[PDB]
Amino acid sequence: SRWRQQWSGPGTTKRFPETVLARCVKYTEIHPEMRHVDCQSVWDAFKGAFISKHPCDITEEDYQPLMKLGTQTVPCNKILLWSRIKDLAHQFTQVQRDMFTLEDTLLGYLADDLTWCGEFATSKINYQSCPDWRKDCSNNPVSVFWKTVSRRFAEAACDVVHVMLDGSRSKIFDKDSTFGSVEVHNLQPEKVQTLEAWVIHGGREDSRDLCQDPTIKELESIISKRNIQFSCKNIYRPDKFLQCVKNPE
Ligand SMILES: NC(=O)c1ccc[n+]([C@@H]2S[C@H](COP(=O)(O)OP(=O)(O)OC[C@H]3O[C@@H](n4cnc5c(N)ncnc54)[C@H](O)[C@@H]3O)[C@@H](O)[C@H]2O)c1
Repeated sequence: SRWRQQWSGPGTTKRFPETVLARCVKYTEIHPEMRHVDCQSVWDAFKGAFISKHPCDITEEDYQPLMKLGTQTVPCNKILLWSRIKDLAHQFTQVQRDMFTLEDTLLGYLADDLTWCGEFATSKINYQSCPDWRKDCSNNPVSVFWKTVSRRFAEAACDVVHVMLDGSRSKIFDKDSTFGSVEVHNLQPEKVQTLEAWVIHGGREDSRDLCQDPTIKELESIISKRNIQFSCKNIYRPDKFLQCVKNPE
């Protein structure tokens, strides 16, 4: 458009509509329980959330239509959260197939690793640039999507929730993360009894107990205040943790 400003973030991912549709079909092919879903309606509601809208004023209410159509019941006691250890978290749920990350749900599978935005009063997707959360604005279509769906996934969890955390990082638990700033605060104390952390070892540092780390202690404190118990395990050898998950016989 004639009035469209430059943003600092990458533009909408190449072939976005077509990638979303193909993913919706693919997901429902592999997951027979979701075949009631009309993928054209799914796309049309996703689109309705952000096109013709200034992409610094996107709200949770904008995505409500998408949320309704994406309604999915996962077994609430088989939930895996994670923070900066994507590869191992999803390798885990590929093998232990009764456990679920957000990206194993429909809505999460669709949006995984994609960028998108539009512009006020146009029907056009902006392929040139999109708002960066830091340099531009926080209420952008991508950020608002993930905080909305991450809240609802956490709200649905029950009994024992597991979180996988990256032990090679400087801040093993990080307040400024989806886990740290959305999910820990929206687990329901009525439904959830325990949050169990799995700290995955790697990188340079020599082998020590990482459940004694200052960020883990901070985490323990944050969740205790919410009246939910905390547990923590070291996973020293990720290599052999998958081997005995995938072949316990
Ligand atoms: N808001 C988002 O941009 C976003 C994007 C993708 C996924 N998610 C949420 S975060 C949650 C787990 O991640 P986290 O707890 O570490 O939260 P985060 O905000 O630190 O990470 C989210 C995203 O940041 C992105 N990112 C991380 N590091 C970099 C980086 N160094 N350069 C560019 N992008 C980066 C990457 O796409 C990652 O998936 C995941 O399951 C989803 O529910 C949020």
